[PDB]
Amino acid sequence: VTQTMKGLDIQKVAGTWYSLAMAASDISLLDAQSAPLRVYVEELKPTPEGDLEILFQKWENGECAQKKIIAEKTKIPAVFKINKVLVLDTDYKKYLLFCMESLACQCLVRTPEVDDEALEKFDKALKALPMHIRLSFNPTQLEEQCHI
Ligand SMILES: CCCCCCCCCCCCCC(=O)O
Repeated sequence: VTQTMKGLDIQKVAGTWYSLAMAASDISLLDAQSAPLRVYVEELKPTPEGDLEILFQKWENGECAQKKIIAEKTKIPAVFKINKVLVLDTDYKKYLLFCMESLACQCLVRTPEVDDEALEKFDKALKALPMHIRLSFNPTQLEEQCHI
């Protein structure tokens, strides 16, 4: 992944996000509801120290579970450690593209709407990468727990 966000201001990614689209290098990372990188971002909470707390949902044991993880800052503002989280691109107010790296990337949006522009930038960021599965969700699914 050789696309990072230059001048990323991590405080400005705070708040609500929707996992509009997901993509992975291997089908088994996203194919099942219980697939390991099938994670639905809920909210980003950057810390004063510039770490990133992530609230998300994950289908485990036949149900939609509320989850919390801290991604720690690095010397690079656009790269965090959990496994690396890279921020590819964001305009803060509509969309944010990220990857975790075996590789999974998402298109996050601020609202439960299909943002064609953001999905274009997403597919273009992926053009390069060796993705073998891509999912996207409709507005109804975006307002349900675990996008059911
Ligand atoms: C721009 C920041 C968005 C990054 C969101 C990272 C998503 C968190 C990945 C969670 C790892 C899965 C853990 C698990 O449930 O086993």
